[PDB]
Amino acid sequence: KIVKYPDPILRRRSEEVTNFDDNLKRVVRKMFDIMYESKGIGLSAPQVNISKRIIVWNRIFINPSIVEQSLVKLKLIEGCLSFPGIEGKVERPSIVSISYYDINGYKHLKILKGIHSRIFQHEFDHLNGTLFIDKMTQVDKKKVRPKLNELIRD
Ligand SMILES: CCCC[C@@H](CNNC[C@H](CCCC)C(=O)N[C@@H](CCCCN)C(=O)Nc1ccccc1)C(=O)N[C@@H](CCCCN)C(=O)Nc1ccccc1
Ligand SMILES: CCCC[C@H](CN(O)C=O)C(=O)O
Ligand SMILES: [Co+2]
Repeated sequence: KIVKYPDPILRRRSEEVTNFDDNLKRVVRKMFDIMYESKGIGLSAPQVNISKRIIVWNRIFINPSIVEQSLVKLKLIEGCLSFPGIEGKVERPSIVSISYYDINGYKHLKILKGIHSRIFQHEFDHLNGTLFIDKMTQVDKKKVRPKLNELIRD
């Protein structure tokens, strides 16, 4: 199961992974399993109730950072596994420059674009307690407000 807004776990700052061992491997496999089951394109650890800096998608990014971006930004409609039935436009840089660690603890530097850039940014935010509604266009926010209220109500 995936945790839903407005659960407060989603609002915490996830903690850096320090042990790149067997627990980590198990946690990451669990994340993939849950992701495949939910037919998600990606998943962050907080969304399965683990407050650790881990993101996966269909590879693995541990303790990621985003450290630069294109001038070009665009709005794309996003959904989020933590917000059933909710969609809206989010403006983000087209291209981002990132760093992260792999399952063995080696550091990697990468530039992401297109779809990977988008997914990565959305998931990265989860690790910081930031949710896509926080960054949604004012118009789409309003359109989705009644539905957010209902999510809060249950
Ligand atoms: C209804 C207005 C659509 C406005 C469009 C704005 N610019 N879209 C450009 C993107 C290019 C991908 C960005 C890296 C595009 O061409 N999107 C296609 C779907 C691409 C599928 C990739 N597996 C799209 O929205 N096509 C479409 C077809 C028919 C009607 C409406 C839209 C947009 O935000 N599309 C959304 C999908 C909307 C789902 C339909 N209910 C989108 O591409 N979001 C998204 C992209 C990448 C990661 C996460 C989310
Ligand atoms: C725009 C990112 C989509 C990721 C979302 C899952 N999710 O909320 C990841 O954080 C999905 O697969 O639909
Ligand atoms: Co999400």
